[PDB]
Amino acid sequence: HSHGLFKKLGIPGPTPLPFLGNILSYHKGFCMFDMECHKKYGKVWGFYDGQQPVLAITDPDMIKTVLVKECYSVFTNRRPFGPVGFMKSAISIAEDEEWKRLRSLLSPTFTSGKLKEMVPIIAQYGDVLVRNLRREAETGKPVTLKDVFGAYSMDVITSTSFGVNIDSLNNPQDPFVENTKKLPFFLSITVFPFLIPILEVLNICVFPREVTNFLRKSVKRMKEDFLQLMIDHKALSDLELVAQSIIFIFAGYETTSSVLSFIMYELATHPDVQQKLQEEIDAVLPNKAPPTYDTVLQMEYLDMVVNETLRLFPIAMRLERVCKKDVEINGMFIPKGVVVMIPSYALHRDPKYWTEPEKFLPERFSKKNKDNIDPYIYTPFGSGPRNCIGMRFALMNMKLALIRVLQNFSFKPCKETQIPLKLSLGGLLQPEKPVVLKVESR
Amino acid sequence: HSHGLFKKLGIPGPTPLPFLGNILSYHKGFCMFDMECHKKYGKVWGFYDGQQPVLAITDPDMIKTVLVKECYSVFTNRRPFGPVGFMKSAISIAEDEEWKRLRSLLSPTFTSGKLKEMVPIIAQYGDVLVRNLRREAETGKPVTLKDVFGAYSMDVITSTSFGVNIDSLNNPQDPFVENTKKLPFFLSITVFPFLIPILEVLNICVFPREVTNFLRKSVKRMKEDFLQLMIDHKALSDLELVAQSIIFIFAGYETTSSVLSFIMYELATHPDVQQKLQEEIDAVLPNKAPPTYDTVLQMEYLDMVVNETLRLFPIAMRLERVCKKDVEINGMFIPKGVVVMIPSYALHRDPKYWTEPEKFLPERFSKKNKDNIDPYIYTPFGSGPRNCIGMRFALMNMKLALIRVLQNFSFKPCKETQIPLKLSLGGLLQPEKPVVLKVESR
Ligand code: HEM
Ligand code: HEM
Repeated sequence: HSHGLFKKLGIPGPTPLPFLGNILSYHKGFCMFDMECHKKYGKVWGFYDGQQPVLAITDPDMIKTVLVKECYSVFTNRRPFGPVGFMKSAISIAEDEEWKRLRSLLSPTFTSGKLKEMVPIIAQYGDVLVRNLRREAETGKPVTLKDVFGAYSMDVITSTSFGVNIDSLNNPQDPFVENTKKLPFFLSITVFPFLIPILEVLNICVFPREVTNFLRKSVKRMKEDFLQLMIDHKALSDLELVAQSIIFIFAGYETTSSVLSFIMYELATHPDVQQKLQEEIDAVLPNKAPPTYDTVLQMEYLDMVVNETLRLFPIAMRLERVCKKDVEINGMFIPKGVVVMIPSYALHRDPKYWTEPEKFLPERFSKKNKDNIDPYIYTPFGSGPRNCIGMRFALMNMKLALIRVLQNFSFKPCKETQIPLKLSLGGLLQPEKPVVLKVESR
Repeated sequence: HSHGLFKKLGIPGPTPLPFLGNILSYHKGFCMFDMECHKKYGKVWGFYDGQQPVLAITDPDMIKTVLVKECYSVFTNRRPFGPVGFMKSAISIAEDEEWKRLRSLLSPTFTSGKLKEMVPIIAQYGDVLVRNLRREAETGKPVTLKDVFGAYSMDVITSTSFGVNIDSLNNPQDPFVENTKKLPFFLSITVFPFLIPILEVLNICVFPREVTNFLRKSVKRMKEDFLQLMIDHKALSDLELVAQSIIFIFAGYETTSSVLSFIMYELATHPDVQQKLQEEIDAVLPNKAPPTYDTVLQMEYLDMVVNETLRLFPIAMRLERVCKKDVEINGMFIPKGVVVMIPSYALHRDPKYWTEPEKFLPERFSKKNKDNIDPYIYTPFGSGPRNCIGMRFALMNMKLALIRVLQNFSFKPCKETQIPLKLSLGGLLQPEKPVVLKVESR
């Protein structure tokens, strides 16, 4: 029974229930649970995911110790979760020297240079995006952003990772769109993690095996974008190749479509921001010119908008590292096996660092005020050697979509639209109700 | 499915069955399974304990790489087994830096110096041993060695680890003898290791919890022999103290009584060895003199006898290390998570290194022939930084018993006695039928 651990270390925290730990307190969302705990306990506090002790830390210096300085030595790995199957080879799930190998093997794939060659191809789908939107916009009818954005981000990730060029909203039949489209239980495997090994020997996997096979076969026909870069330490393997691609599609799809939805909601409810953004796009790109790599990096306000949205909606919600060994960081003892958690969502809406945390104010990120922003408070992409390897790609992909979408259209709230936007209470950062706006042509 | 692993590495081995792996081949004893595999596959071979791949290695240079050179870096830990509970803190079960701490904290307790202070107290029980034996011997009746030896080794371990002086064969009521005396399922948790975490969260433990409590309480009344040495890196803890003692009693009891039984069986079936041993004891210790520390270390033949018995009956049977990371030792790749196993029993009865391996011949260990004996073939106490920490104590304890027993008695086979001795087919090196001999007074 490890439920005495925090009270044995003098660390405050909500009293756990037996077996359950604190998970019942997730009933309002664990983001709301983190903020509440931050408010009532201060800088450090402990709670239990079933029998798993989790130490929340909010000190910026502690966060850097954990994310940067002591990462290879102590805090290398995320929380084991599963059942996972062959996806244990995925970089985001791999541990210690295996993760190190995959990070070293995958780093050159996510440089500025490979992104600059990807901008022309991902631009092709900005243009389909505008057409499908123009259609759903000419309907005069409120549009579901997650359906045109979910089609776009889909369209992008497949061609950048396998070169397959499809319009998911209009060729909804290509087996590659089919397979890729397919991708309550979480609640249970946190209070019953002793059951993960059972699901593992039963071939049970949270990733649909029905699909996975399709991919490993699609890789072999390509064996003679992301796939080539990997095909072209010790070298990667065939099945390893597939696990990494699967992680990329998940990352490319649900993050991008969700964030874009969040962006457009903020732009619709702040018309002045939307206009100012469009004026910047129109000045850098006269007469609806084609977005390019070098152009995107000149749009400061566009950058300020994405950053402030990511402040309000950091889709990772929490960063986590498992403590591999007894250690004493910044003046407190962390025992082996505790999960150290950085509550980014709560840190991004903390009044200690943010005046009016709940308002959407891109100027917090202006060249004037950006300097006052602590990189271990504001961590939408994490930090240290295990940060979001696709951060530059994600921002380019979102920005290229935003540019082309705003060059052609404006976004107003509908009688439908949920204002204020509410967040889903699940385990993913997404709107409760889908975002829908009036889209007018410029 | 990891059942293709060995055939994927080019490593021969018996074809596994699904889920079961090779465990059905344990039906004749896994010692017999190791010898058979050694005979049909050669120096290296792989098999599966359910889904756990095990690589058997017999090359002396490979064995040293695994046991000595690469121990801290790769092969630090034994196979996880359980459910274990608080006994995960026991040194023999602990892993990586925790094991390192306990090994460093326990090493000074097992020196020559602490043994020399223990010889007088453990001598007191050689004398009870002779009395209870004399009684069971004056019965004229065949004697069950494991009952007088099991009482002695019991009597020794309790006073050397808690100072409690009892005659287990005649004060069979003292709560300390009671509790300590109390200490099919193995078959199941090797083909269902995915069930160990379940038994863990159910407080289920292979070590009777009914007992364990008694001990941790007996430690606190002593908190104000082994216990003091520990009470008297980072310092040890109270519960940690108890887990280590429990390991010592298991080690002190079943190893010593079993080996002594094996010894006396060999001495009874080789009267010339027994006599020659008694002549040595009588010359070093005239007129049934008291065995002492310095005296024991002068009895070369006594030493040769124990060593040859340990060759025939190495109670550990196998040494094991888990491979912590992909490595390539002595010209072959070992993947992470494989259990590397040294089949000591089979290596001790291999004709490559042993002329007439099945005969009991103490002269193999004579100062003449001892030099030709490879320390990575003959490994009754293992090797490297994780070897048997109580080896010197075990040999002294056995030898002091043997000396006093042979000074007073001789041991002949009975109509009962099982000749040839057969080995139990369980998971412990012990006689099938208990050893019983005629014991005559000298
Ligand atoms: C707005 C979009 C995205 C955001 C906000 C985001 C954020 C994050 C965060 C916060 C982490 C954990 C970092 C940490 O623990 O310190 C992470 C990990 C990761 N991200 Fe992203 N991500 C995004 C999109 C992407 C995309 C599009 C890809 C690839 C196509 C990607 C690839 C990864 C990988 C592979 C990891 C695990 C890295 C490792 O363990 O070495 N991400 N991301
Ligand atoms: C004839 C008697 C004994 C024999 C043949 C024996 C043999 C062994 C062997 C073969 C190992 C594993 C070594 C390896 O993996 O390299 C071992 C481990 C160990 N032995 Fe013994 N043993 C005996 C008695 C004892 C006694 C009496 C004690 C203590 C009271 C003891 C304490 C230990 C411990 C604590 C370990 C685990 C060490 C670690 O993991 O650091 N042994 N023993």
